Amino acid sequence: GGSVQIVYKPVDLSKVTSKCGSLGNIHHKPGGGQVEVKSEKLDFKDRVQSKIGSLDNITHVPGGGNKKIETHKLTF
Amino acid sequence: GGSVQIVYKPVDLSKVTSKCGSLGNIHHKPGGGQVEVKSEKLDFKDRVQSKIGSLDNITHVPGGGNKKIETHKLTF
Amino acid sequence: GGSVQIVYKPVDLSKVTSKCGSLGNIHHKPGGGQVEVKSEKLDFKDRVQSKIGSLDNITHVPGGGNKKIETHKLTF
Amino acid sequence: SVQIVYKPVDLSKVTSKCGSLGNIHHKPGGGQVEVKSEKLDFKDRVQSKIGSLDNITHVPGGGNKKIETHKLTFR
Amino acid sequence: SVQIVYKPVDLSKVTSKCGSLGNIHHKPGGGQVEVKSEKLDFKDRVQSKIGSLDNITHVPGGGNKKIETHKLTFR
Amino acid sequence: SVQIVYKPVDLSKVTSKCGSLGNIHHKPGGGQVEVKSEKLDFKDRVQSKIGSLDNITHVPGGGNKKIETHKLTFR
Repeated sequence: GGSVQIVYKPVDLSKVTSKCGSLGNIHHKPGGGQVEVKSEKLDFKDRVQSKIGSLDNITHVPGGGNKKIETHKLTF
Repeated sequence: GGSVQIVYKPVDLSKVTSKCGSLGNIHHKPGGGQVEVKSEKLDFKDRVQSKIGSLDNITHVPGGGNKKIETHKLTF
Repeated sequence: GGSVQIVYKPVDLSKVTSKCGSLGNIHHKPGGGQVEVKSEKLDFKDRVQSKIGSLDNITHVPGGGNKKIETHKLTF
Repeated sequence: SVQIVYKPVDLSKVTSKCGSLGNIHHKPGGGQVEVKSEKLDFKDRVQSKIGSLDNITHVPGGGNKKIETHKLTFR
Repeated sequence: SVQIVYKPVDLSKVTSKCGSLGNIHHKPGGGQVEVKSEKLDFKDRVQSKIGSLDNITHVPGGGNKKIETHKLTFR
Repeated sequence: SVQIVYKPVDLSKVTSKCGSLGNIHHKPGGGQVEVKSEKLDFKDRVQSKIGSLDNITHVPGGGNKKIETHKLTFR
């Protein structure tokens, strides 16, 4: 007769990904030969940042966040 | 007769991922040869940051967080 | 008779990805030969940033985040 | 009637003289050696050799090979 | 009637004289050597050799090879 | 009637004299050597050799090869 059949059957197989920062790099034998600083006085004051012959790897990742809002609704 | 059949069967196989920071890197034999600082006096005052021949790996990750809001609703 | 059949069956297999920053690089034996700074006096004041013979890798990633909003609705 | 005389003769020599043979070194003189090294940096393999007087012989070859095949077929 | 005389004779010589043979060194003189090195940097393989007097012989070859094939077929 | 006399004679010589043979060195003199090196940088392979007096002999070749084929076919 008036048979009603409903199949609410969605499928979800997605991917949300974020790759932020320093990923998969290769640093092979870095470094300088000779660094020489000769003086008579070093006078650093009031927010001095000094680097002599150093190797730095810095990474700031304030972002890279994911979000996923998904709703479903079957009204009758 | 007027029979009703409802199959509310959503399937969810998703992935929410975040890879933030420093992942998978390769550092092979870093470092400088010779670093020499010769003076008569070193005078550092009031927020002096000094690096001489050092190797730093720094990482800040204030983000990289995931969020997933999913609602379902069947009304008859 | 008046048989009603409905099949609400979408499929999702998408991908949302973000690769931000420094990925997959190759640095092979970087570094200068000789760096020499000979002076009478070094006087740094009031927000001085000095680099002598250093190797820096810096990475800021304030963004790179994903967002995914998806709704479904079967009204009858 | 058939008659066969298969009599080869062989007196060959296969000689190899490889290297330092028969030399004469009458009072050789090594000098004075000094090696002062400081503040060095090596990032890979190193092979060092220091000395005053030296005799080296290296013979990776000098090998003999001899083949010989005889064959007498009848009918 | 058939008569065959297969009688080869061989007195060959295959000689190899490779290297430093029969030399004379009468009072050779090595000098004084000094090596001062500072603040060096090597990022790969190093092969150093310091000396005063030196005799090197290297013979990667000098090998003999001899082949010989006899064959006597009948009918 | 048939008569065959296969009688080759061989007295050959295949000689090789490669290298430094029969030399005379009467009182050779190496000088004084100094090497001062500072603040160097090498980023790849290095091969150094310092000396005062030197004799090198390198013989990568000098090998003999001898082939010989005999054959006596009948009918």
